[PDB]
Amino acid sequence: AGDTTITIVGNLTADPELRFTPSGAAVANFTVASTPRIYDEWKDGEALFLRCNIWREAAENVAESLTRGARVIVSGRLKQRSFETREGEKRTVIEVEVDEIGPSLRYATAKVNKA
Amino acid sequence: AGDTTITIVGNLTADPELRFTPSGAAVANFTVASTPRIYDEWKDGEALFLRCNIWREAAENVAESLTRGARVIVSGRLKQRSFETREGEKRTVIEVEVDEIGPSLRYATAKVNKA
Amino acid sequence: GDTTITIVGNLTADPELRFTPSGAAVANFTVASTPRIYDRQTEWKDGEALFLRCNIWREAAENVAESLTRGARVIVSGRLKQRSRTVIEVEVDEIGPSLRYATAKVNKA
Amino acid sequence: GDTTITIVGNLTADPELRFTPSGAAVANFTVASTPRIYDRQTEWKDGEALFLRCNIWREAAENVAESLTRGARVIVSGRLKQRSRTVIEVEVDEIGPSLRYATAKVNKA
Repeated sequence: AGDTTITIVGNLTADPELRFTPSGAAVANFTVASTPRIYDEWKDGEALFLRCNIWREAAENVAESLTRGARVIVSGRLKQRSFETREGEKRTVIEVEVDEIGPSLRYATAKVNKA
Repeated sequence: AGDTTITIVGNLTADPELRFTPSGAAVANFTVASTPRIYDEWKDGEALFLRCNIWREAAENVAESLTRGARVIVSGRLKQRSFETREGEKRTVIEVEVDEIGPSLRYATAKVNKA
Repeated sequence: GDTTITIVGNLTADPELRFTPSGAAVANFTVASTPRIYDRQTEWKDGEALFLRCNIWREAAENVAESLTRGARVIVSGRLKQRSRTVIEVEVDEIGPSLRYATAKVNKA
Repeated sequence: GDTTITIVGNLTADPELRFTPSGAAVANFTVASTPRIYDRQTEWKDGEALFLRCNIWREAAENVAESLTRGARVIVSGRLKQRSRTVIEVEVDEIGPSLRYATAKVNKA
C-alpha cells in the first residue's frame, strides 16, 4: 500500500545496530536526529528523532558505512501503531521504513564503492 | 527553522474543532486518518492517524468548510515532543503544523468561494 | 519508484477538459507557484515563480473541471513525468482547493 | 514557499565543477531516475525514466565534485526552479550516495 512518505535529514543518534534474523535477513536499526536552522546569533530549534529501519543488503551497507553523528538523507514511509485498554490508556508510536539512505555531502566527502 | 515536512491525504476522524484564544486568534484542530490502497479482492492496510492544527483565517475556513469523513490533502511540518523521569518513563507525541489544506477532488466536487 | 511532489499555487486559467478517442476524460492545467523571500522585520517579497503544467484523468479530471476555475489556489500531489523538445509535467494523484484564503462546500460522489 | 522534491537516481556522468567570476564553486549534474512497473508474481519492469539537471553551490558542490562520479546512485533533496526556451532544474539542498547497492567511508569536514 505504502502512502505517506517523508524525507528527513539529520544525524544518527548512535551507530547503526545490525542484527540477523534466524531466516538470514539482516536488519539495520538507527534513530535519526533532525536538528533545524538558526538566525540573527543562530539558534538550534525543535528537533525531531525518528526511529528508522532498513533490511537486506542496504541494511548491511548502512551498518558498515555510517557511524554515530553521521549526517544523512533519509527517504521512506511513515508507520504508526497504537495501544490501549481500561487499565492505563492510549499510547502511540511511529517509525520510518527506509526506502533509501545516504550520508550527506553537505559537510563532508566520502569515497563510494559499488559492488 | 521548519524542516521535515510531509504531505498526507486522508479523512478527518471528526469535524474540525474551532476554538478561540483569548488573544482573538482561532485554532482549528483535527486528526487526519490516512488509509492505504488494496489489490487482487482489495485490502485496506496500515492506517496512519495524524493530529493536525492550523491557525488564523485558514483555521476558520477549515472549520466551516470540512466535516467528518472529508478526504483532504494536507501539507505542513512534523512536530515531536518527549516526556520522562524516574517514576514511569519515556513517552513520545507527534503533530503536523498545517501550512495548507484542501478537500480532495478525487471522489467529490466543491464550489470554492474566494473572499 | 516514481518521483512525487507536492505543489501549491493558482490556476493559470480555467482547466482544459477533453476526451481521448476511447472516452476517458482528461484535464490539463498549469499551476503557478510563487515563492517566499524575506528580510524579517524589513519586508518580505515573492520569488521567481514556477509554472508546472498538470494532467489529471478519469472521474477526477471531471471533478477538477467542475470545481476549479482560473486563479483558484490549489494544492497538488503528483508525480513528475517528462514528455517527448521534451518538457517536464506533473501527473496528478490528488488535488483540491486551498482553504488558505477561501471556504468550500464539498460534495461526495 | 519553494517547491521541494526528493529524487533517487544515477549520475548521467561525472559532476561538472566550475567557478563563477566571484570565486564561488558550482557543480552541475543530472540525475536519471528510473521508475517501477509490475505485474506482481508476473515480472516487474522499469519505467519512462526521468532526467532532472541539478546545480549545487559553495563547499557542497566541492564535496560533490570530490565524492561523486558517473553512474553513482544518489538521493537528492532540493527545490524546483525554472530557467530562461525555459527549462526546469533542481537547486540542491542536500545530496549523498545511496547505500542501496554500495558502501562508503564518510569523512566529516
